[PDB]
Amino acid sequence: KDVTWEDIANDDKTTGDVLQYGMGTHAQRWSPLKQVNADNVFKLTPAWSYSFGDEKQRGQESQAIVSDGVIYVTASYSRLFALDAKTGKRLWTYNHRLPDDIRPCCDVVNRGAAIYGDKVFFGTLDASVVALNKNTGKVVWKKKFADHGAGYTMTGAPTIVKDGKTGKVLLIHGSSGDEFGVVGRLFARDPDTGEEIWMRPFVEGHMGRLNGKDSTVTGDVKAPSWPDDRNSPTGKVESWSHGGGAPWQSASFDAETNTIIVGAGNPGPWNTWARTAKGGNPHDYDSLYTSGQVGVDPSSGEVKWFYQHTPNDAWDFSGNNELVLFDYKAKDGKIVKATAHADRNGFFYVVDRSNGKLQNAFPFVDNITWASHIDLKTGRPVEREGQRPPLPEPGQKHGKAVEVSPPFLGGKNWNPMAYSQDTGLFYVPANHWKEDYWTEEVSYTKGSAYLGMGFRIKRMYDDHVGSLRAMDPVSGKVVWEHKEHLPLWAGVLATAGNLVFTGTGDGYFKAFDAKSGKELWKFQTGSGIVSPPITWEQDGEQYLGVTVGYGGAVPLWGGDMADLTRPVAQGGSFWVFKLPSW
Amino acid sequence: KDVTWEDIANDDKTTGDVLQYGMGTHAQRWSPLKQVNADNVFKLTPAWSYSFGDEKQRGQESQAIVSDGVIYVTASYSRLFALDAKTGKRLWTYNHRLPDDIRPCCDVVNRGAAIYGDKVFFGTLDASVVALNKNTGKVVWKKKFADHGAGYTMTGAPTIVKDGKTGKVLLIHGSSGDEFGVVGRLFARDPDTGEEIWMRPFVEGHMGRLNGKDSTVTGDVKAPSWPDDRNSPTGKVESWSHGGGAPWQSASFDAETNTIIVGAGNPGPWNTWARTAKGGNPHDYDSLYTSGQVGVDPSSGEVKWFYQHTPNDAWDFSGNNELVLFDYKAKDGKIVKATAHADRNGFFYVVDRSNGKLQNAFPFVDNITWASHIDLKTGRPVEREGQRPPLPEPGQKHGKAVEVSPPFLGGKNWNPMAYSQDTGLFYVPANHWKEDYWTEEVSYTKGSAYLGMGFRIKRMYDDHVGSLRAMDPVSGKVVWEHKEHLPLWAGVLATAGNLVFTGTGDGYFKAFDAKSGKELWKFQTGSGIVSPPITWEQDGEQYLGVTVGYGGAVPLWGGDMADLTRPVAQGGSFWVFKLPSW
Ligand SMILES: O=C(O)c1cc(C(=O)O)c2c(n1)C(=O)C(=O)c1cc(C(=O)O)[nH]c1-2
Ligand SMILES: O=C(O)c1cc(C(=O)O)c2c(n1)C(=O)C(=O)c1cc(C(=O)O)[nH]c1-2
Ligand SMILES: [Ca+2]
Ligand SMILES: [Ca+2]
Ligand SMILES: [Ca+2]
Ligand SMILES: [Ca+2]
Repeated sequence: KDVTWEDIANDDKTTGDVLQYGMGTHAQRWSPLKQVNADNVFKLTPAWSYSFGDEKQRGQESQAIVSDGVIYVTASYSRLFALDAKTGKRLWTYNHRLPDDIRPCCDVVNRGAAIYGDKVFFGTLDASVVALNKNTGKVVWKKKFADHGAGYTMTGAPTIVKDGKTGKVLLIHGSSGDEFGVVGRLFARDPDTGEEIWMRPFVEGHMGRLNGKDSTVTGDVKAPSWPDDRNSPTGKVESWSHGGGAPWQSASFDAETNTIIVGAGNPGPWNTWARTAKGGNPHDYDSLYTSGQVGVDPSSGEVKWFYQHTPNDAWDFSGNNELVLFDYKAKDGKIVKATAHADRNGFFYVVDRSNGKLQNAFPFVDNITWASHIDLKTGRPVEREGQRPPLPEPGQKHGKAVEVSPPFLGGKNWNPMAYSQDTGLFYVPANHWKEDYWTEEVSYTKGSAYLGMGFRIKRMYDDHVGSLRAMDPVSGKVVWEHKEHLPLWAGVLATAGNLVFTGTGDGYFKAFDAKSGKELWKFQTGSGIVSPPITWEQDGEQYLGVTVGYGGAVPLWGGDMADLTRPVAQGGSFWVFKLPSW
Repeated sequence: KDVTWEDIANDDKTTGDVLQYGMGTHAQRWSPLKQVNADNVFKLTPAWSYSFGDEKQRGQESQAIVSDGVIYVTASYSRLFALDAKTGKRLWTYNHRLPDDIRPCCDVVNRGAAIYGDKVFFGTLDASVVALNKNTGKVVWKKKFADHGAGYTMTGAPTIVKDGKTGKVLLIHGSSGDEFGVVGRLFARDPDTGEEIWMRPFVEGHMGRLNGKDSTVTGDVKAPSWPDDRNSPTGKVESWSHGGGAPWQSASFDAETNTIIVGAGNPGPWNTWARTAKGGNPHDYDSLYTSGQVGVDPSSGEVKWFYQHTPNDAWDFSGNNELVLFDYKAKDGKIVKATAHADRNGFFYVVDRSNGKLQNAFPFVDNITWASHIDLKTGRPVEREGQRPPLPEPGQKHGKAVEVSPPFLGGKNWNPMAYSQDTGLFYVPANHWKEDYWTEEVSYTKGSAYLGMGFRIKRMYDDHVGSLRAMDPVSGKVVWEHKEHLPLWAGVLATAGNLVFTGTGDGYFKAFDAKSGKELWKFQTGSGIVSPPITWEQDGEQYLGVTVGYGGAVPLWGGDMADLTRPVAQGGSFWVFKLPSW
């Protein structure tokens, strides 16, 4: 029974393995383990550490995968290490040869692998997907799906899913490069051959694929949501061919409706005026299928439903953060099967997963300015006056700067949130900060960044940046807050030991009490932590795993925040923690 | 009063700080701490780690030093780190700018800093000595003492001395470069200005310096132990200008007699025939002042005595391993104030530190092929029949191969031994291995290696390479042995808790019982360990620390042992360990 569909399907229930990004199909980041709890945490201790070496460091975002005592882990610069759960012995490794003309936007990171049958899977920075035998380090198949030289890569974990209609098992993966003016795409593949079953673009009017040849087209062909141009070949504006909406994070899956649930990324160029008719109003010129959660049909890759989070993303509020399936108990009576999401744009969304109908929406980060709230009968944010920054005055190649919050780095970025089955709360790794944003000149050039805006990131408050927050999904309340001097960039994990775990920027692994927020335990690993920890049972013992090594976007795009973070050291390791055997 | 001569001189007794390489002027690597002992050692646990980062890894050989609350540690590629001893937080860093064309022979490593007054001191890879303010890392002075382009470097810890006659405090340091054809030199400098007080060459007939002016000649001017050459401009064979005997490790210091006791390295080239008269006998052409232990006068830099380990070192048995100072209770009767040494050539020596006379010699490794024993009245090896390899028969471009053991890597390399004041034993980090050796052509070419020989290192035994042995210095017996699969390439620490500590090439920091040799405790750190561990007490707690990050000579010169070692991960980091509070 070596990695079957039901092992995957049951994966949030079985404490002795971890088979995918999220610790379940619902991506709840929850575990029923209680060996480690709030009265004995004070004793947690490192069991062993593995260093990735090779003189290759930079950000380490990977969530590890454990199956039958082998941790499968990914490292920067497209590597995969297979390790003995109990000792930290190395079993095998794979190194991808990386061309010299790669261009990932926000550091050479990788977020995980998937296991199915006897194979291990992961995406690579030159835009490929590789399959390896879980026992050997032997490559079984490789497919390169896009031109890296034009801006594509892959940084996110792939997932496995089963079509409840056709019976087939699929490998689901996304793509990356909104910043480079790429057309984002979603894909399905055959696990044993890596052959393209289906391909689906997420900018409105683009041509999708099915069993090898073209199929249908995403929405209307005329593409009413993007501005027309009766001079260019397409009739549409240039941005239309460089639109964006790339799903650079991972899917989530619901067996009960036979639906894939995935986020779409920000549209291209950043500038709202490249995607609005001259003269014109950026209010209903939505850049259809960008910066929202998309419901997808497993059998054909056609769009089932869609709930957009920033109708005309002027700010790069990339709206593809993760979707956790929970049971929403309205506010009195009706349990609703829902999606939950803590977006880049500062608000928390409760969406009906049966059809993408908004149920509750509210802020999770303090002083928001681009929007006052989300108008519930309409599903649309109610913006503020100067928040789409104005075009330059005649003669100026830069326009007037406006103070926005949150900044493009967001209220929360990809690092992921956990759901607690016992307390009902979502534990969100958020940040408090803002920026100056201003318009510049916009034009597309293959292999170049395609923003069209200028920016600077800066503090919001004097005493802190990172904000661990316990949010109640029905009332929209902050049950508790833990504050930190550096930003927060690690995932969170919740357990039936009444514990919350995460890592910080200055290198500690920490444990928090899940009802009150009190700091109970920390350990200094030696580099800032930017990944999601996991936990598991092994031959009767509770284990914790965290990947260590600072990186990601802050160092390269953070502004003041790059400066704060200059003294954090680089690293590259995996660490396993547990209770002393003696 | 911050770090005075009296702090340094009582350095072996003060459990509170660590001020120099060897944890005392006698280099014993002995601690009277007993908090951690043979009955409670199984609870020892990591306290914190620090990552060196910079994407700069390779071999990490440093001995940390401690005082007030701060750890000063050295890293690969010339870098110095000051760390808070309780927390591991970084206080300051100093990165030396290195040129692109340095040429260390045996990896980019450093063995430690020294300390005196308000200053820290260390050698750099472009052959310089640097002085840093202790409280911050600003540079006070820095002296480039030789040319790196011609092959000089520095890798060994400097040390601090007080000349008893003159009252003056000196900074003592050596040089490195025997494989490139250099004149090995020892230097004494003023601690506050960096100013050369004296310079002594360890090749016979070369000129010294005293107060910036030429002083005296080492030994006889005519250098009779080096072959003559009418028709040469110097009067001597070419190799006398490139003769070696560099003091690449560190001094020991005896205040009772006022003597600086150090090792001199191997002669250059390895080829015995370039240091023998055409058609003469390698015997008595000695290659004076190479591969032995030297007693030197701190006042003038002059040689007081010399004991040769290998007289015409044909094997690169670099004869400068550490010298420990101890009291030798003869065999029966006498207490001799002695030197203790475990040579690269595989013989342990015991010598009288007042006059350089041989008291005893026996083998600490098992299958020595180059010499039968050491003749106790003569002081000389009794060499075997064809163990200096023969020249190429006329027309050949390499001579025939002979099997030698130990090989140039040694029975013991630099990785120092330790002594137990309780048990009376030496704990040596030895290895069993051997090689095929043969002759090639020899020619000097500035900035390029000067061997004149071919070689191939090979295992001796199928079940183990590394051999951790407890040696009795009065009878010559191996009282206990512990065996390891990979080479042994770290230092040893000995304590009053009945314990000896060391690190292995597969990444374990280990504890053994000192009286019987049993492994009691082990922790997996992530990469191979190649540094000497220390210990110190702070706020009633006993800390252990160790530098981690595999490297050194094996992965480059090791041959079959370069391939055994291939899958051991690089790293770079410091680790501190302690007993659990509860
Ligand atoms: O739209 C994109 O196509 C794209 C890709 C990624 C990435 O692939 O990691 C980043 C982003 N977006 C992005 O906006 C960004 O702020 C972000 C930060 C991180 C990071 O790993 O810390 N990844 C990315
Ligand atoms: O003769 C020299 O001048 C020289 C220096 C060093 C060095 O400086 O590290 C090595 C050697 N010798 C040496 O023989 C060699 O065996 C060696 C091993 C190592 C080590 O760090 O791994 N260095 C040295
Ligand atoms: Ca599971
Ligand atoms: Ca983006
Ligand atoms: Ca001391
Ligand atoms: Ca040498």
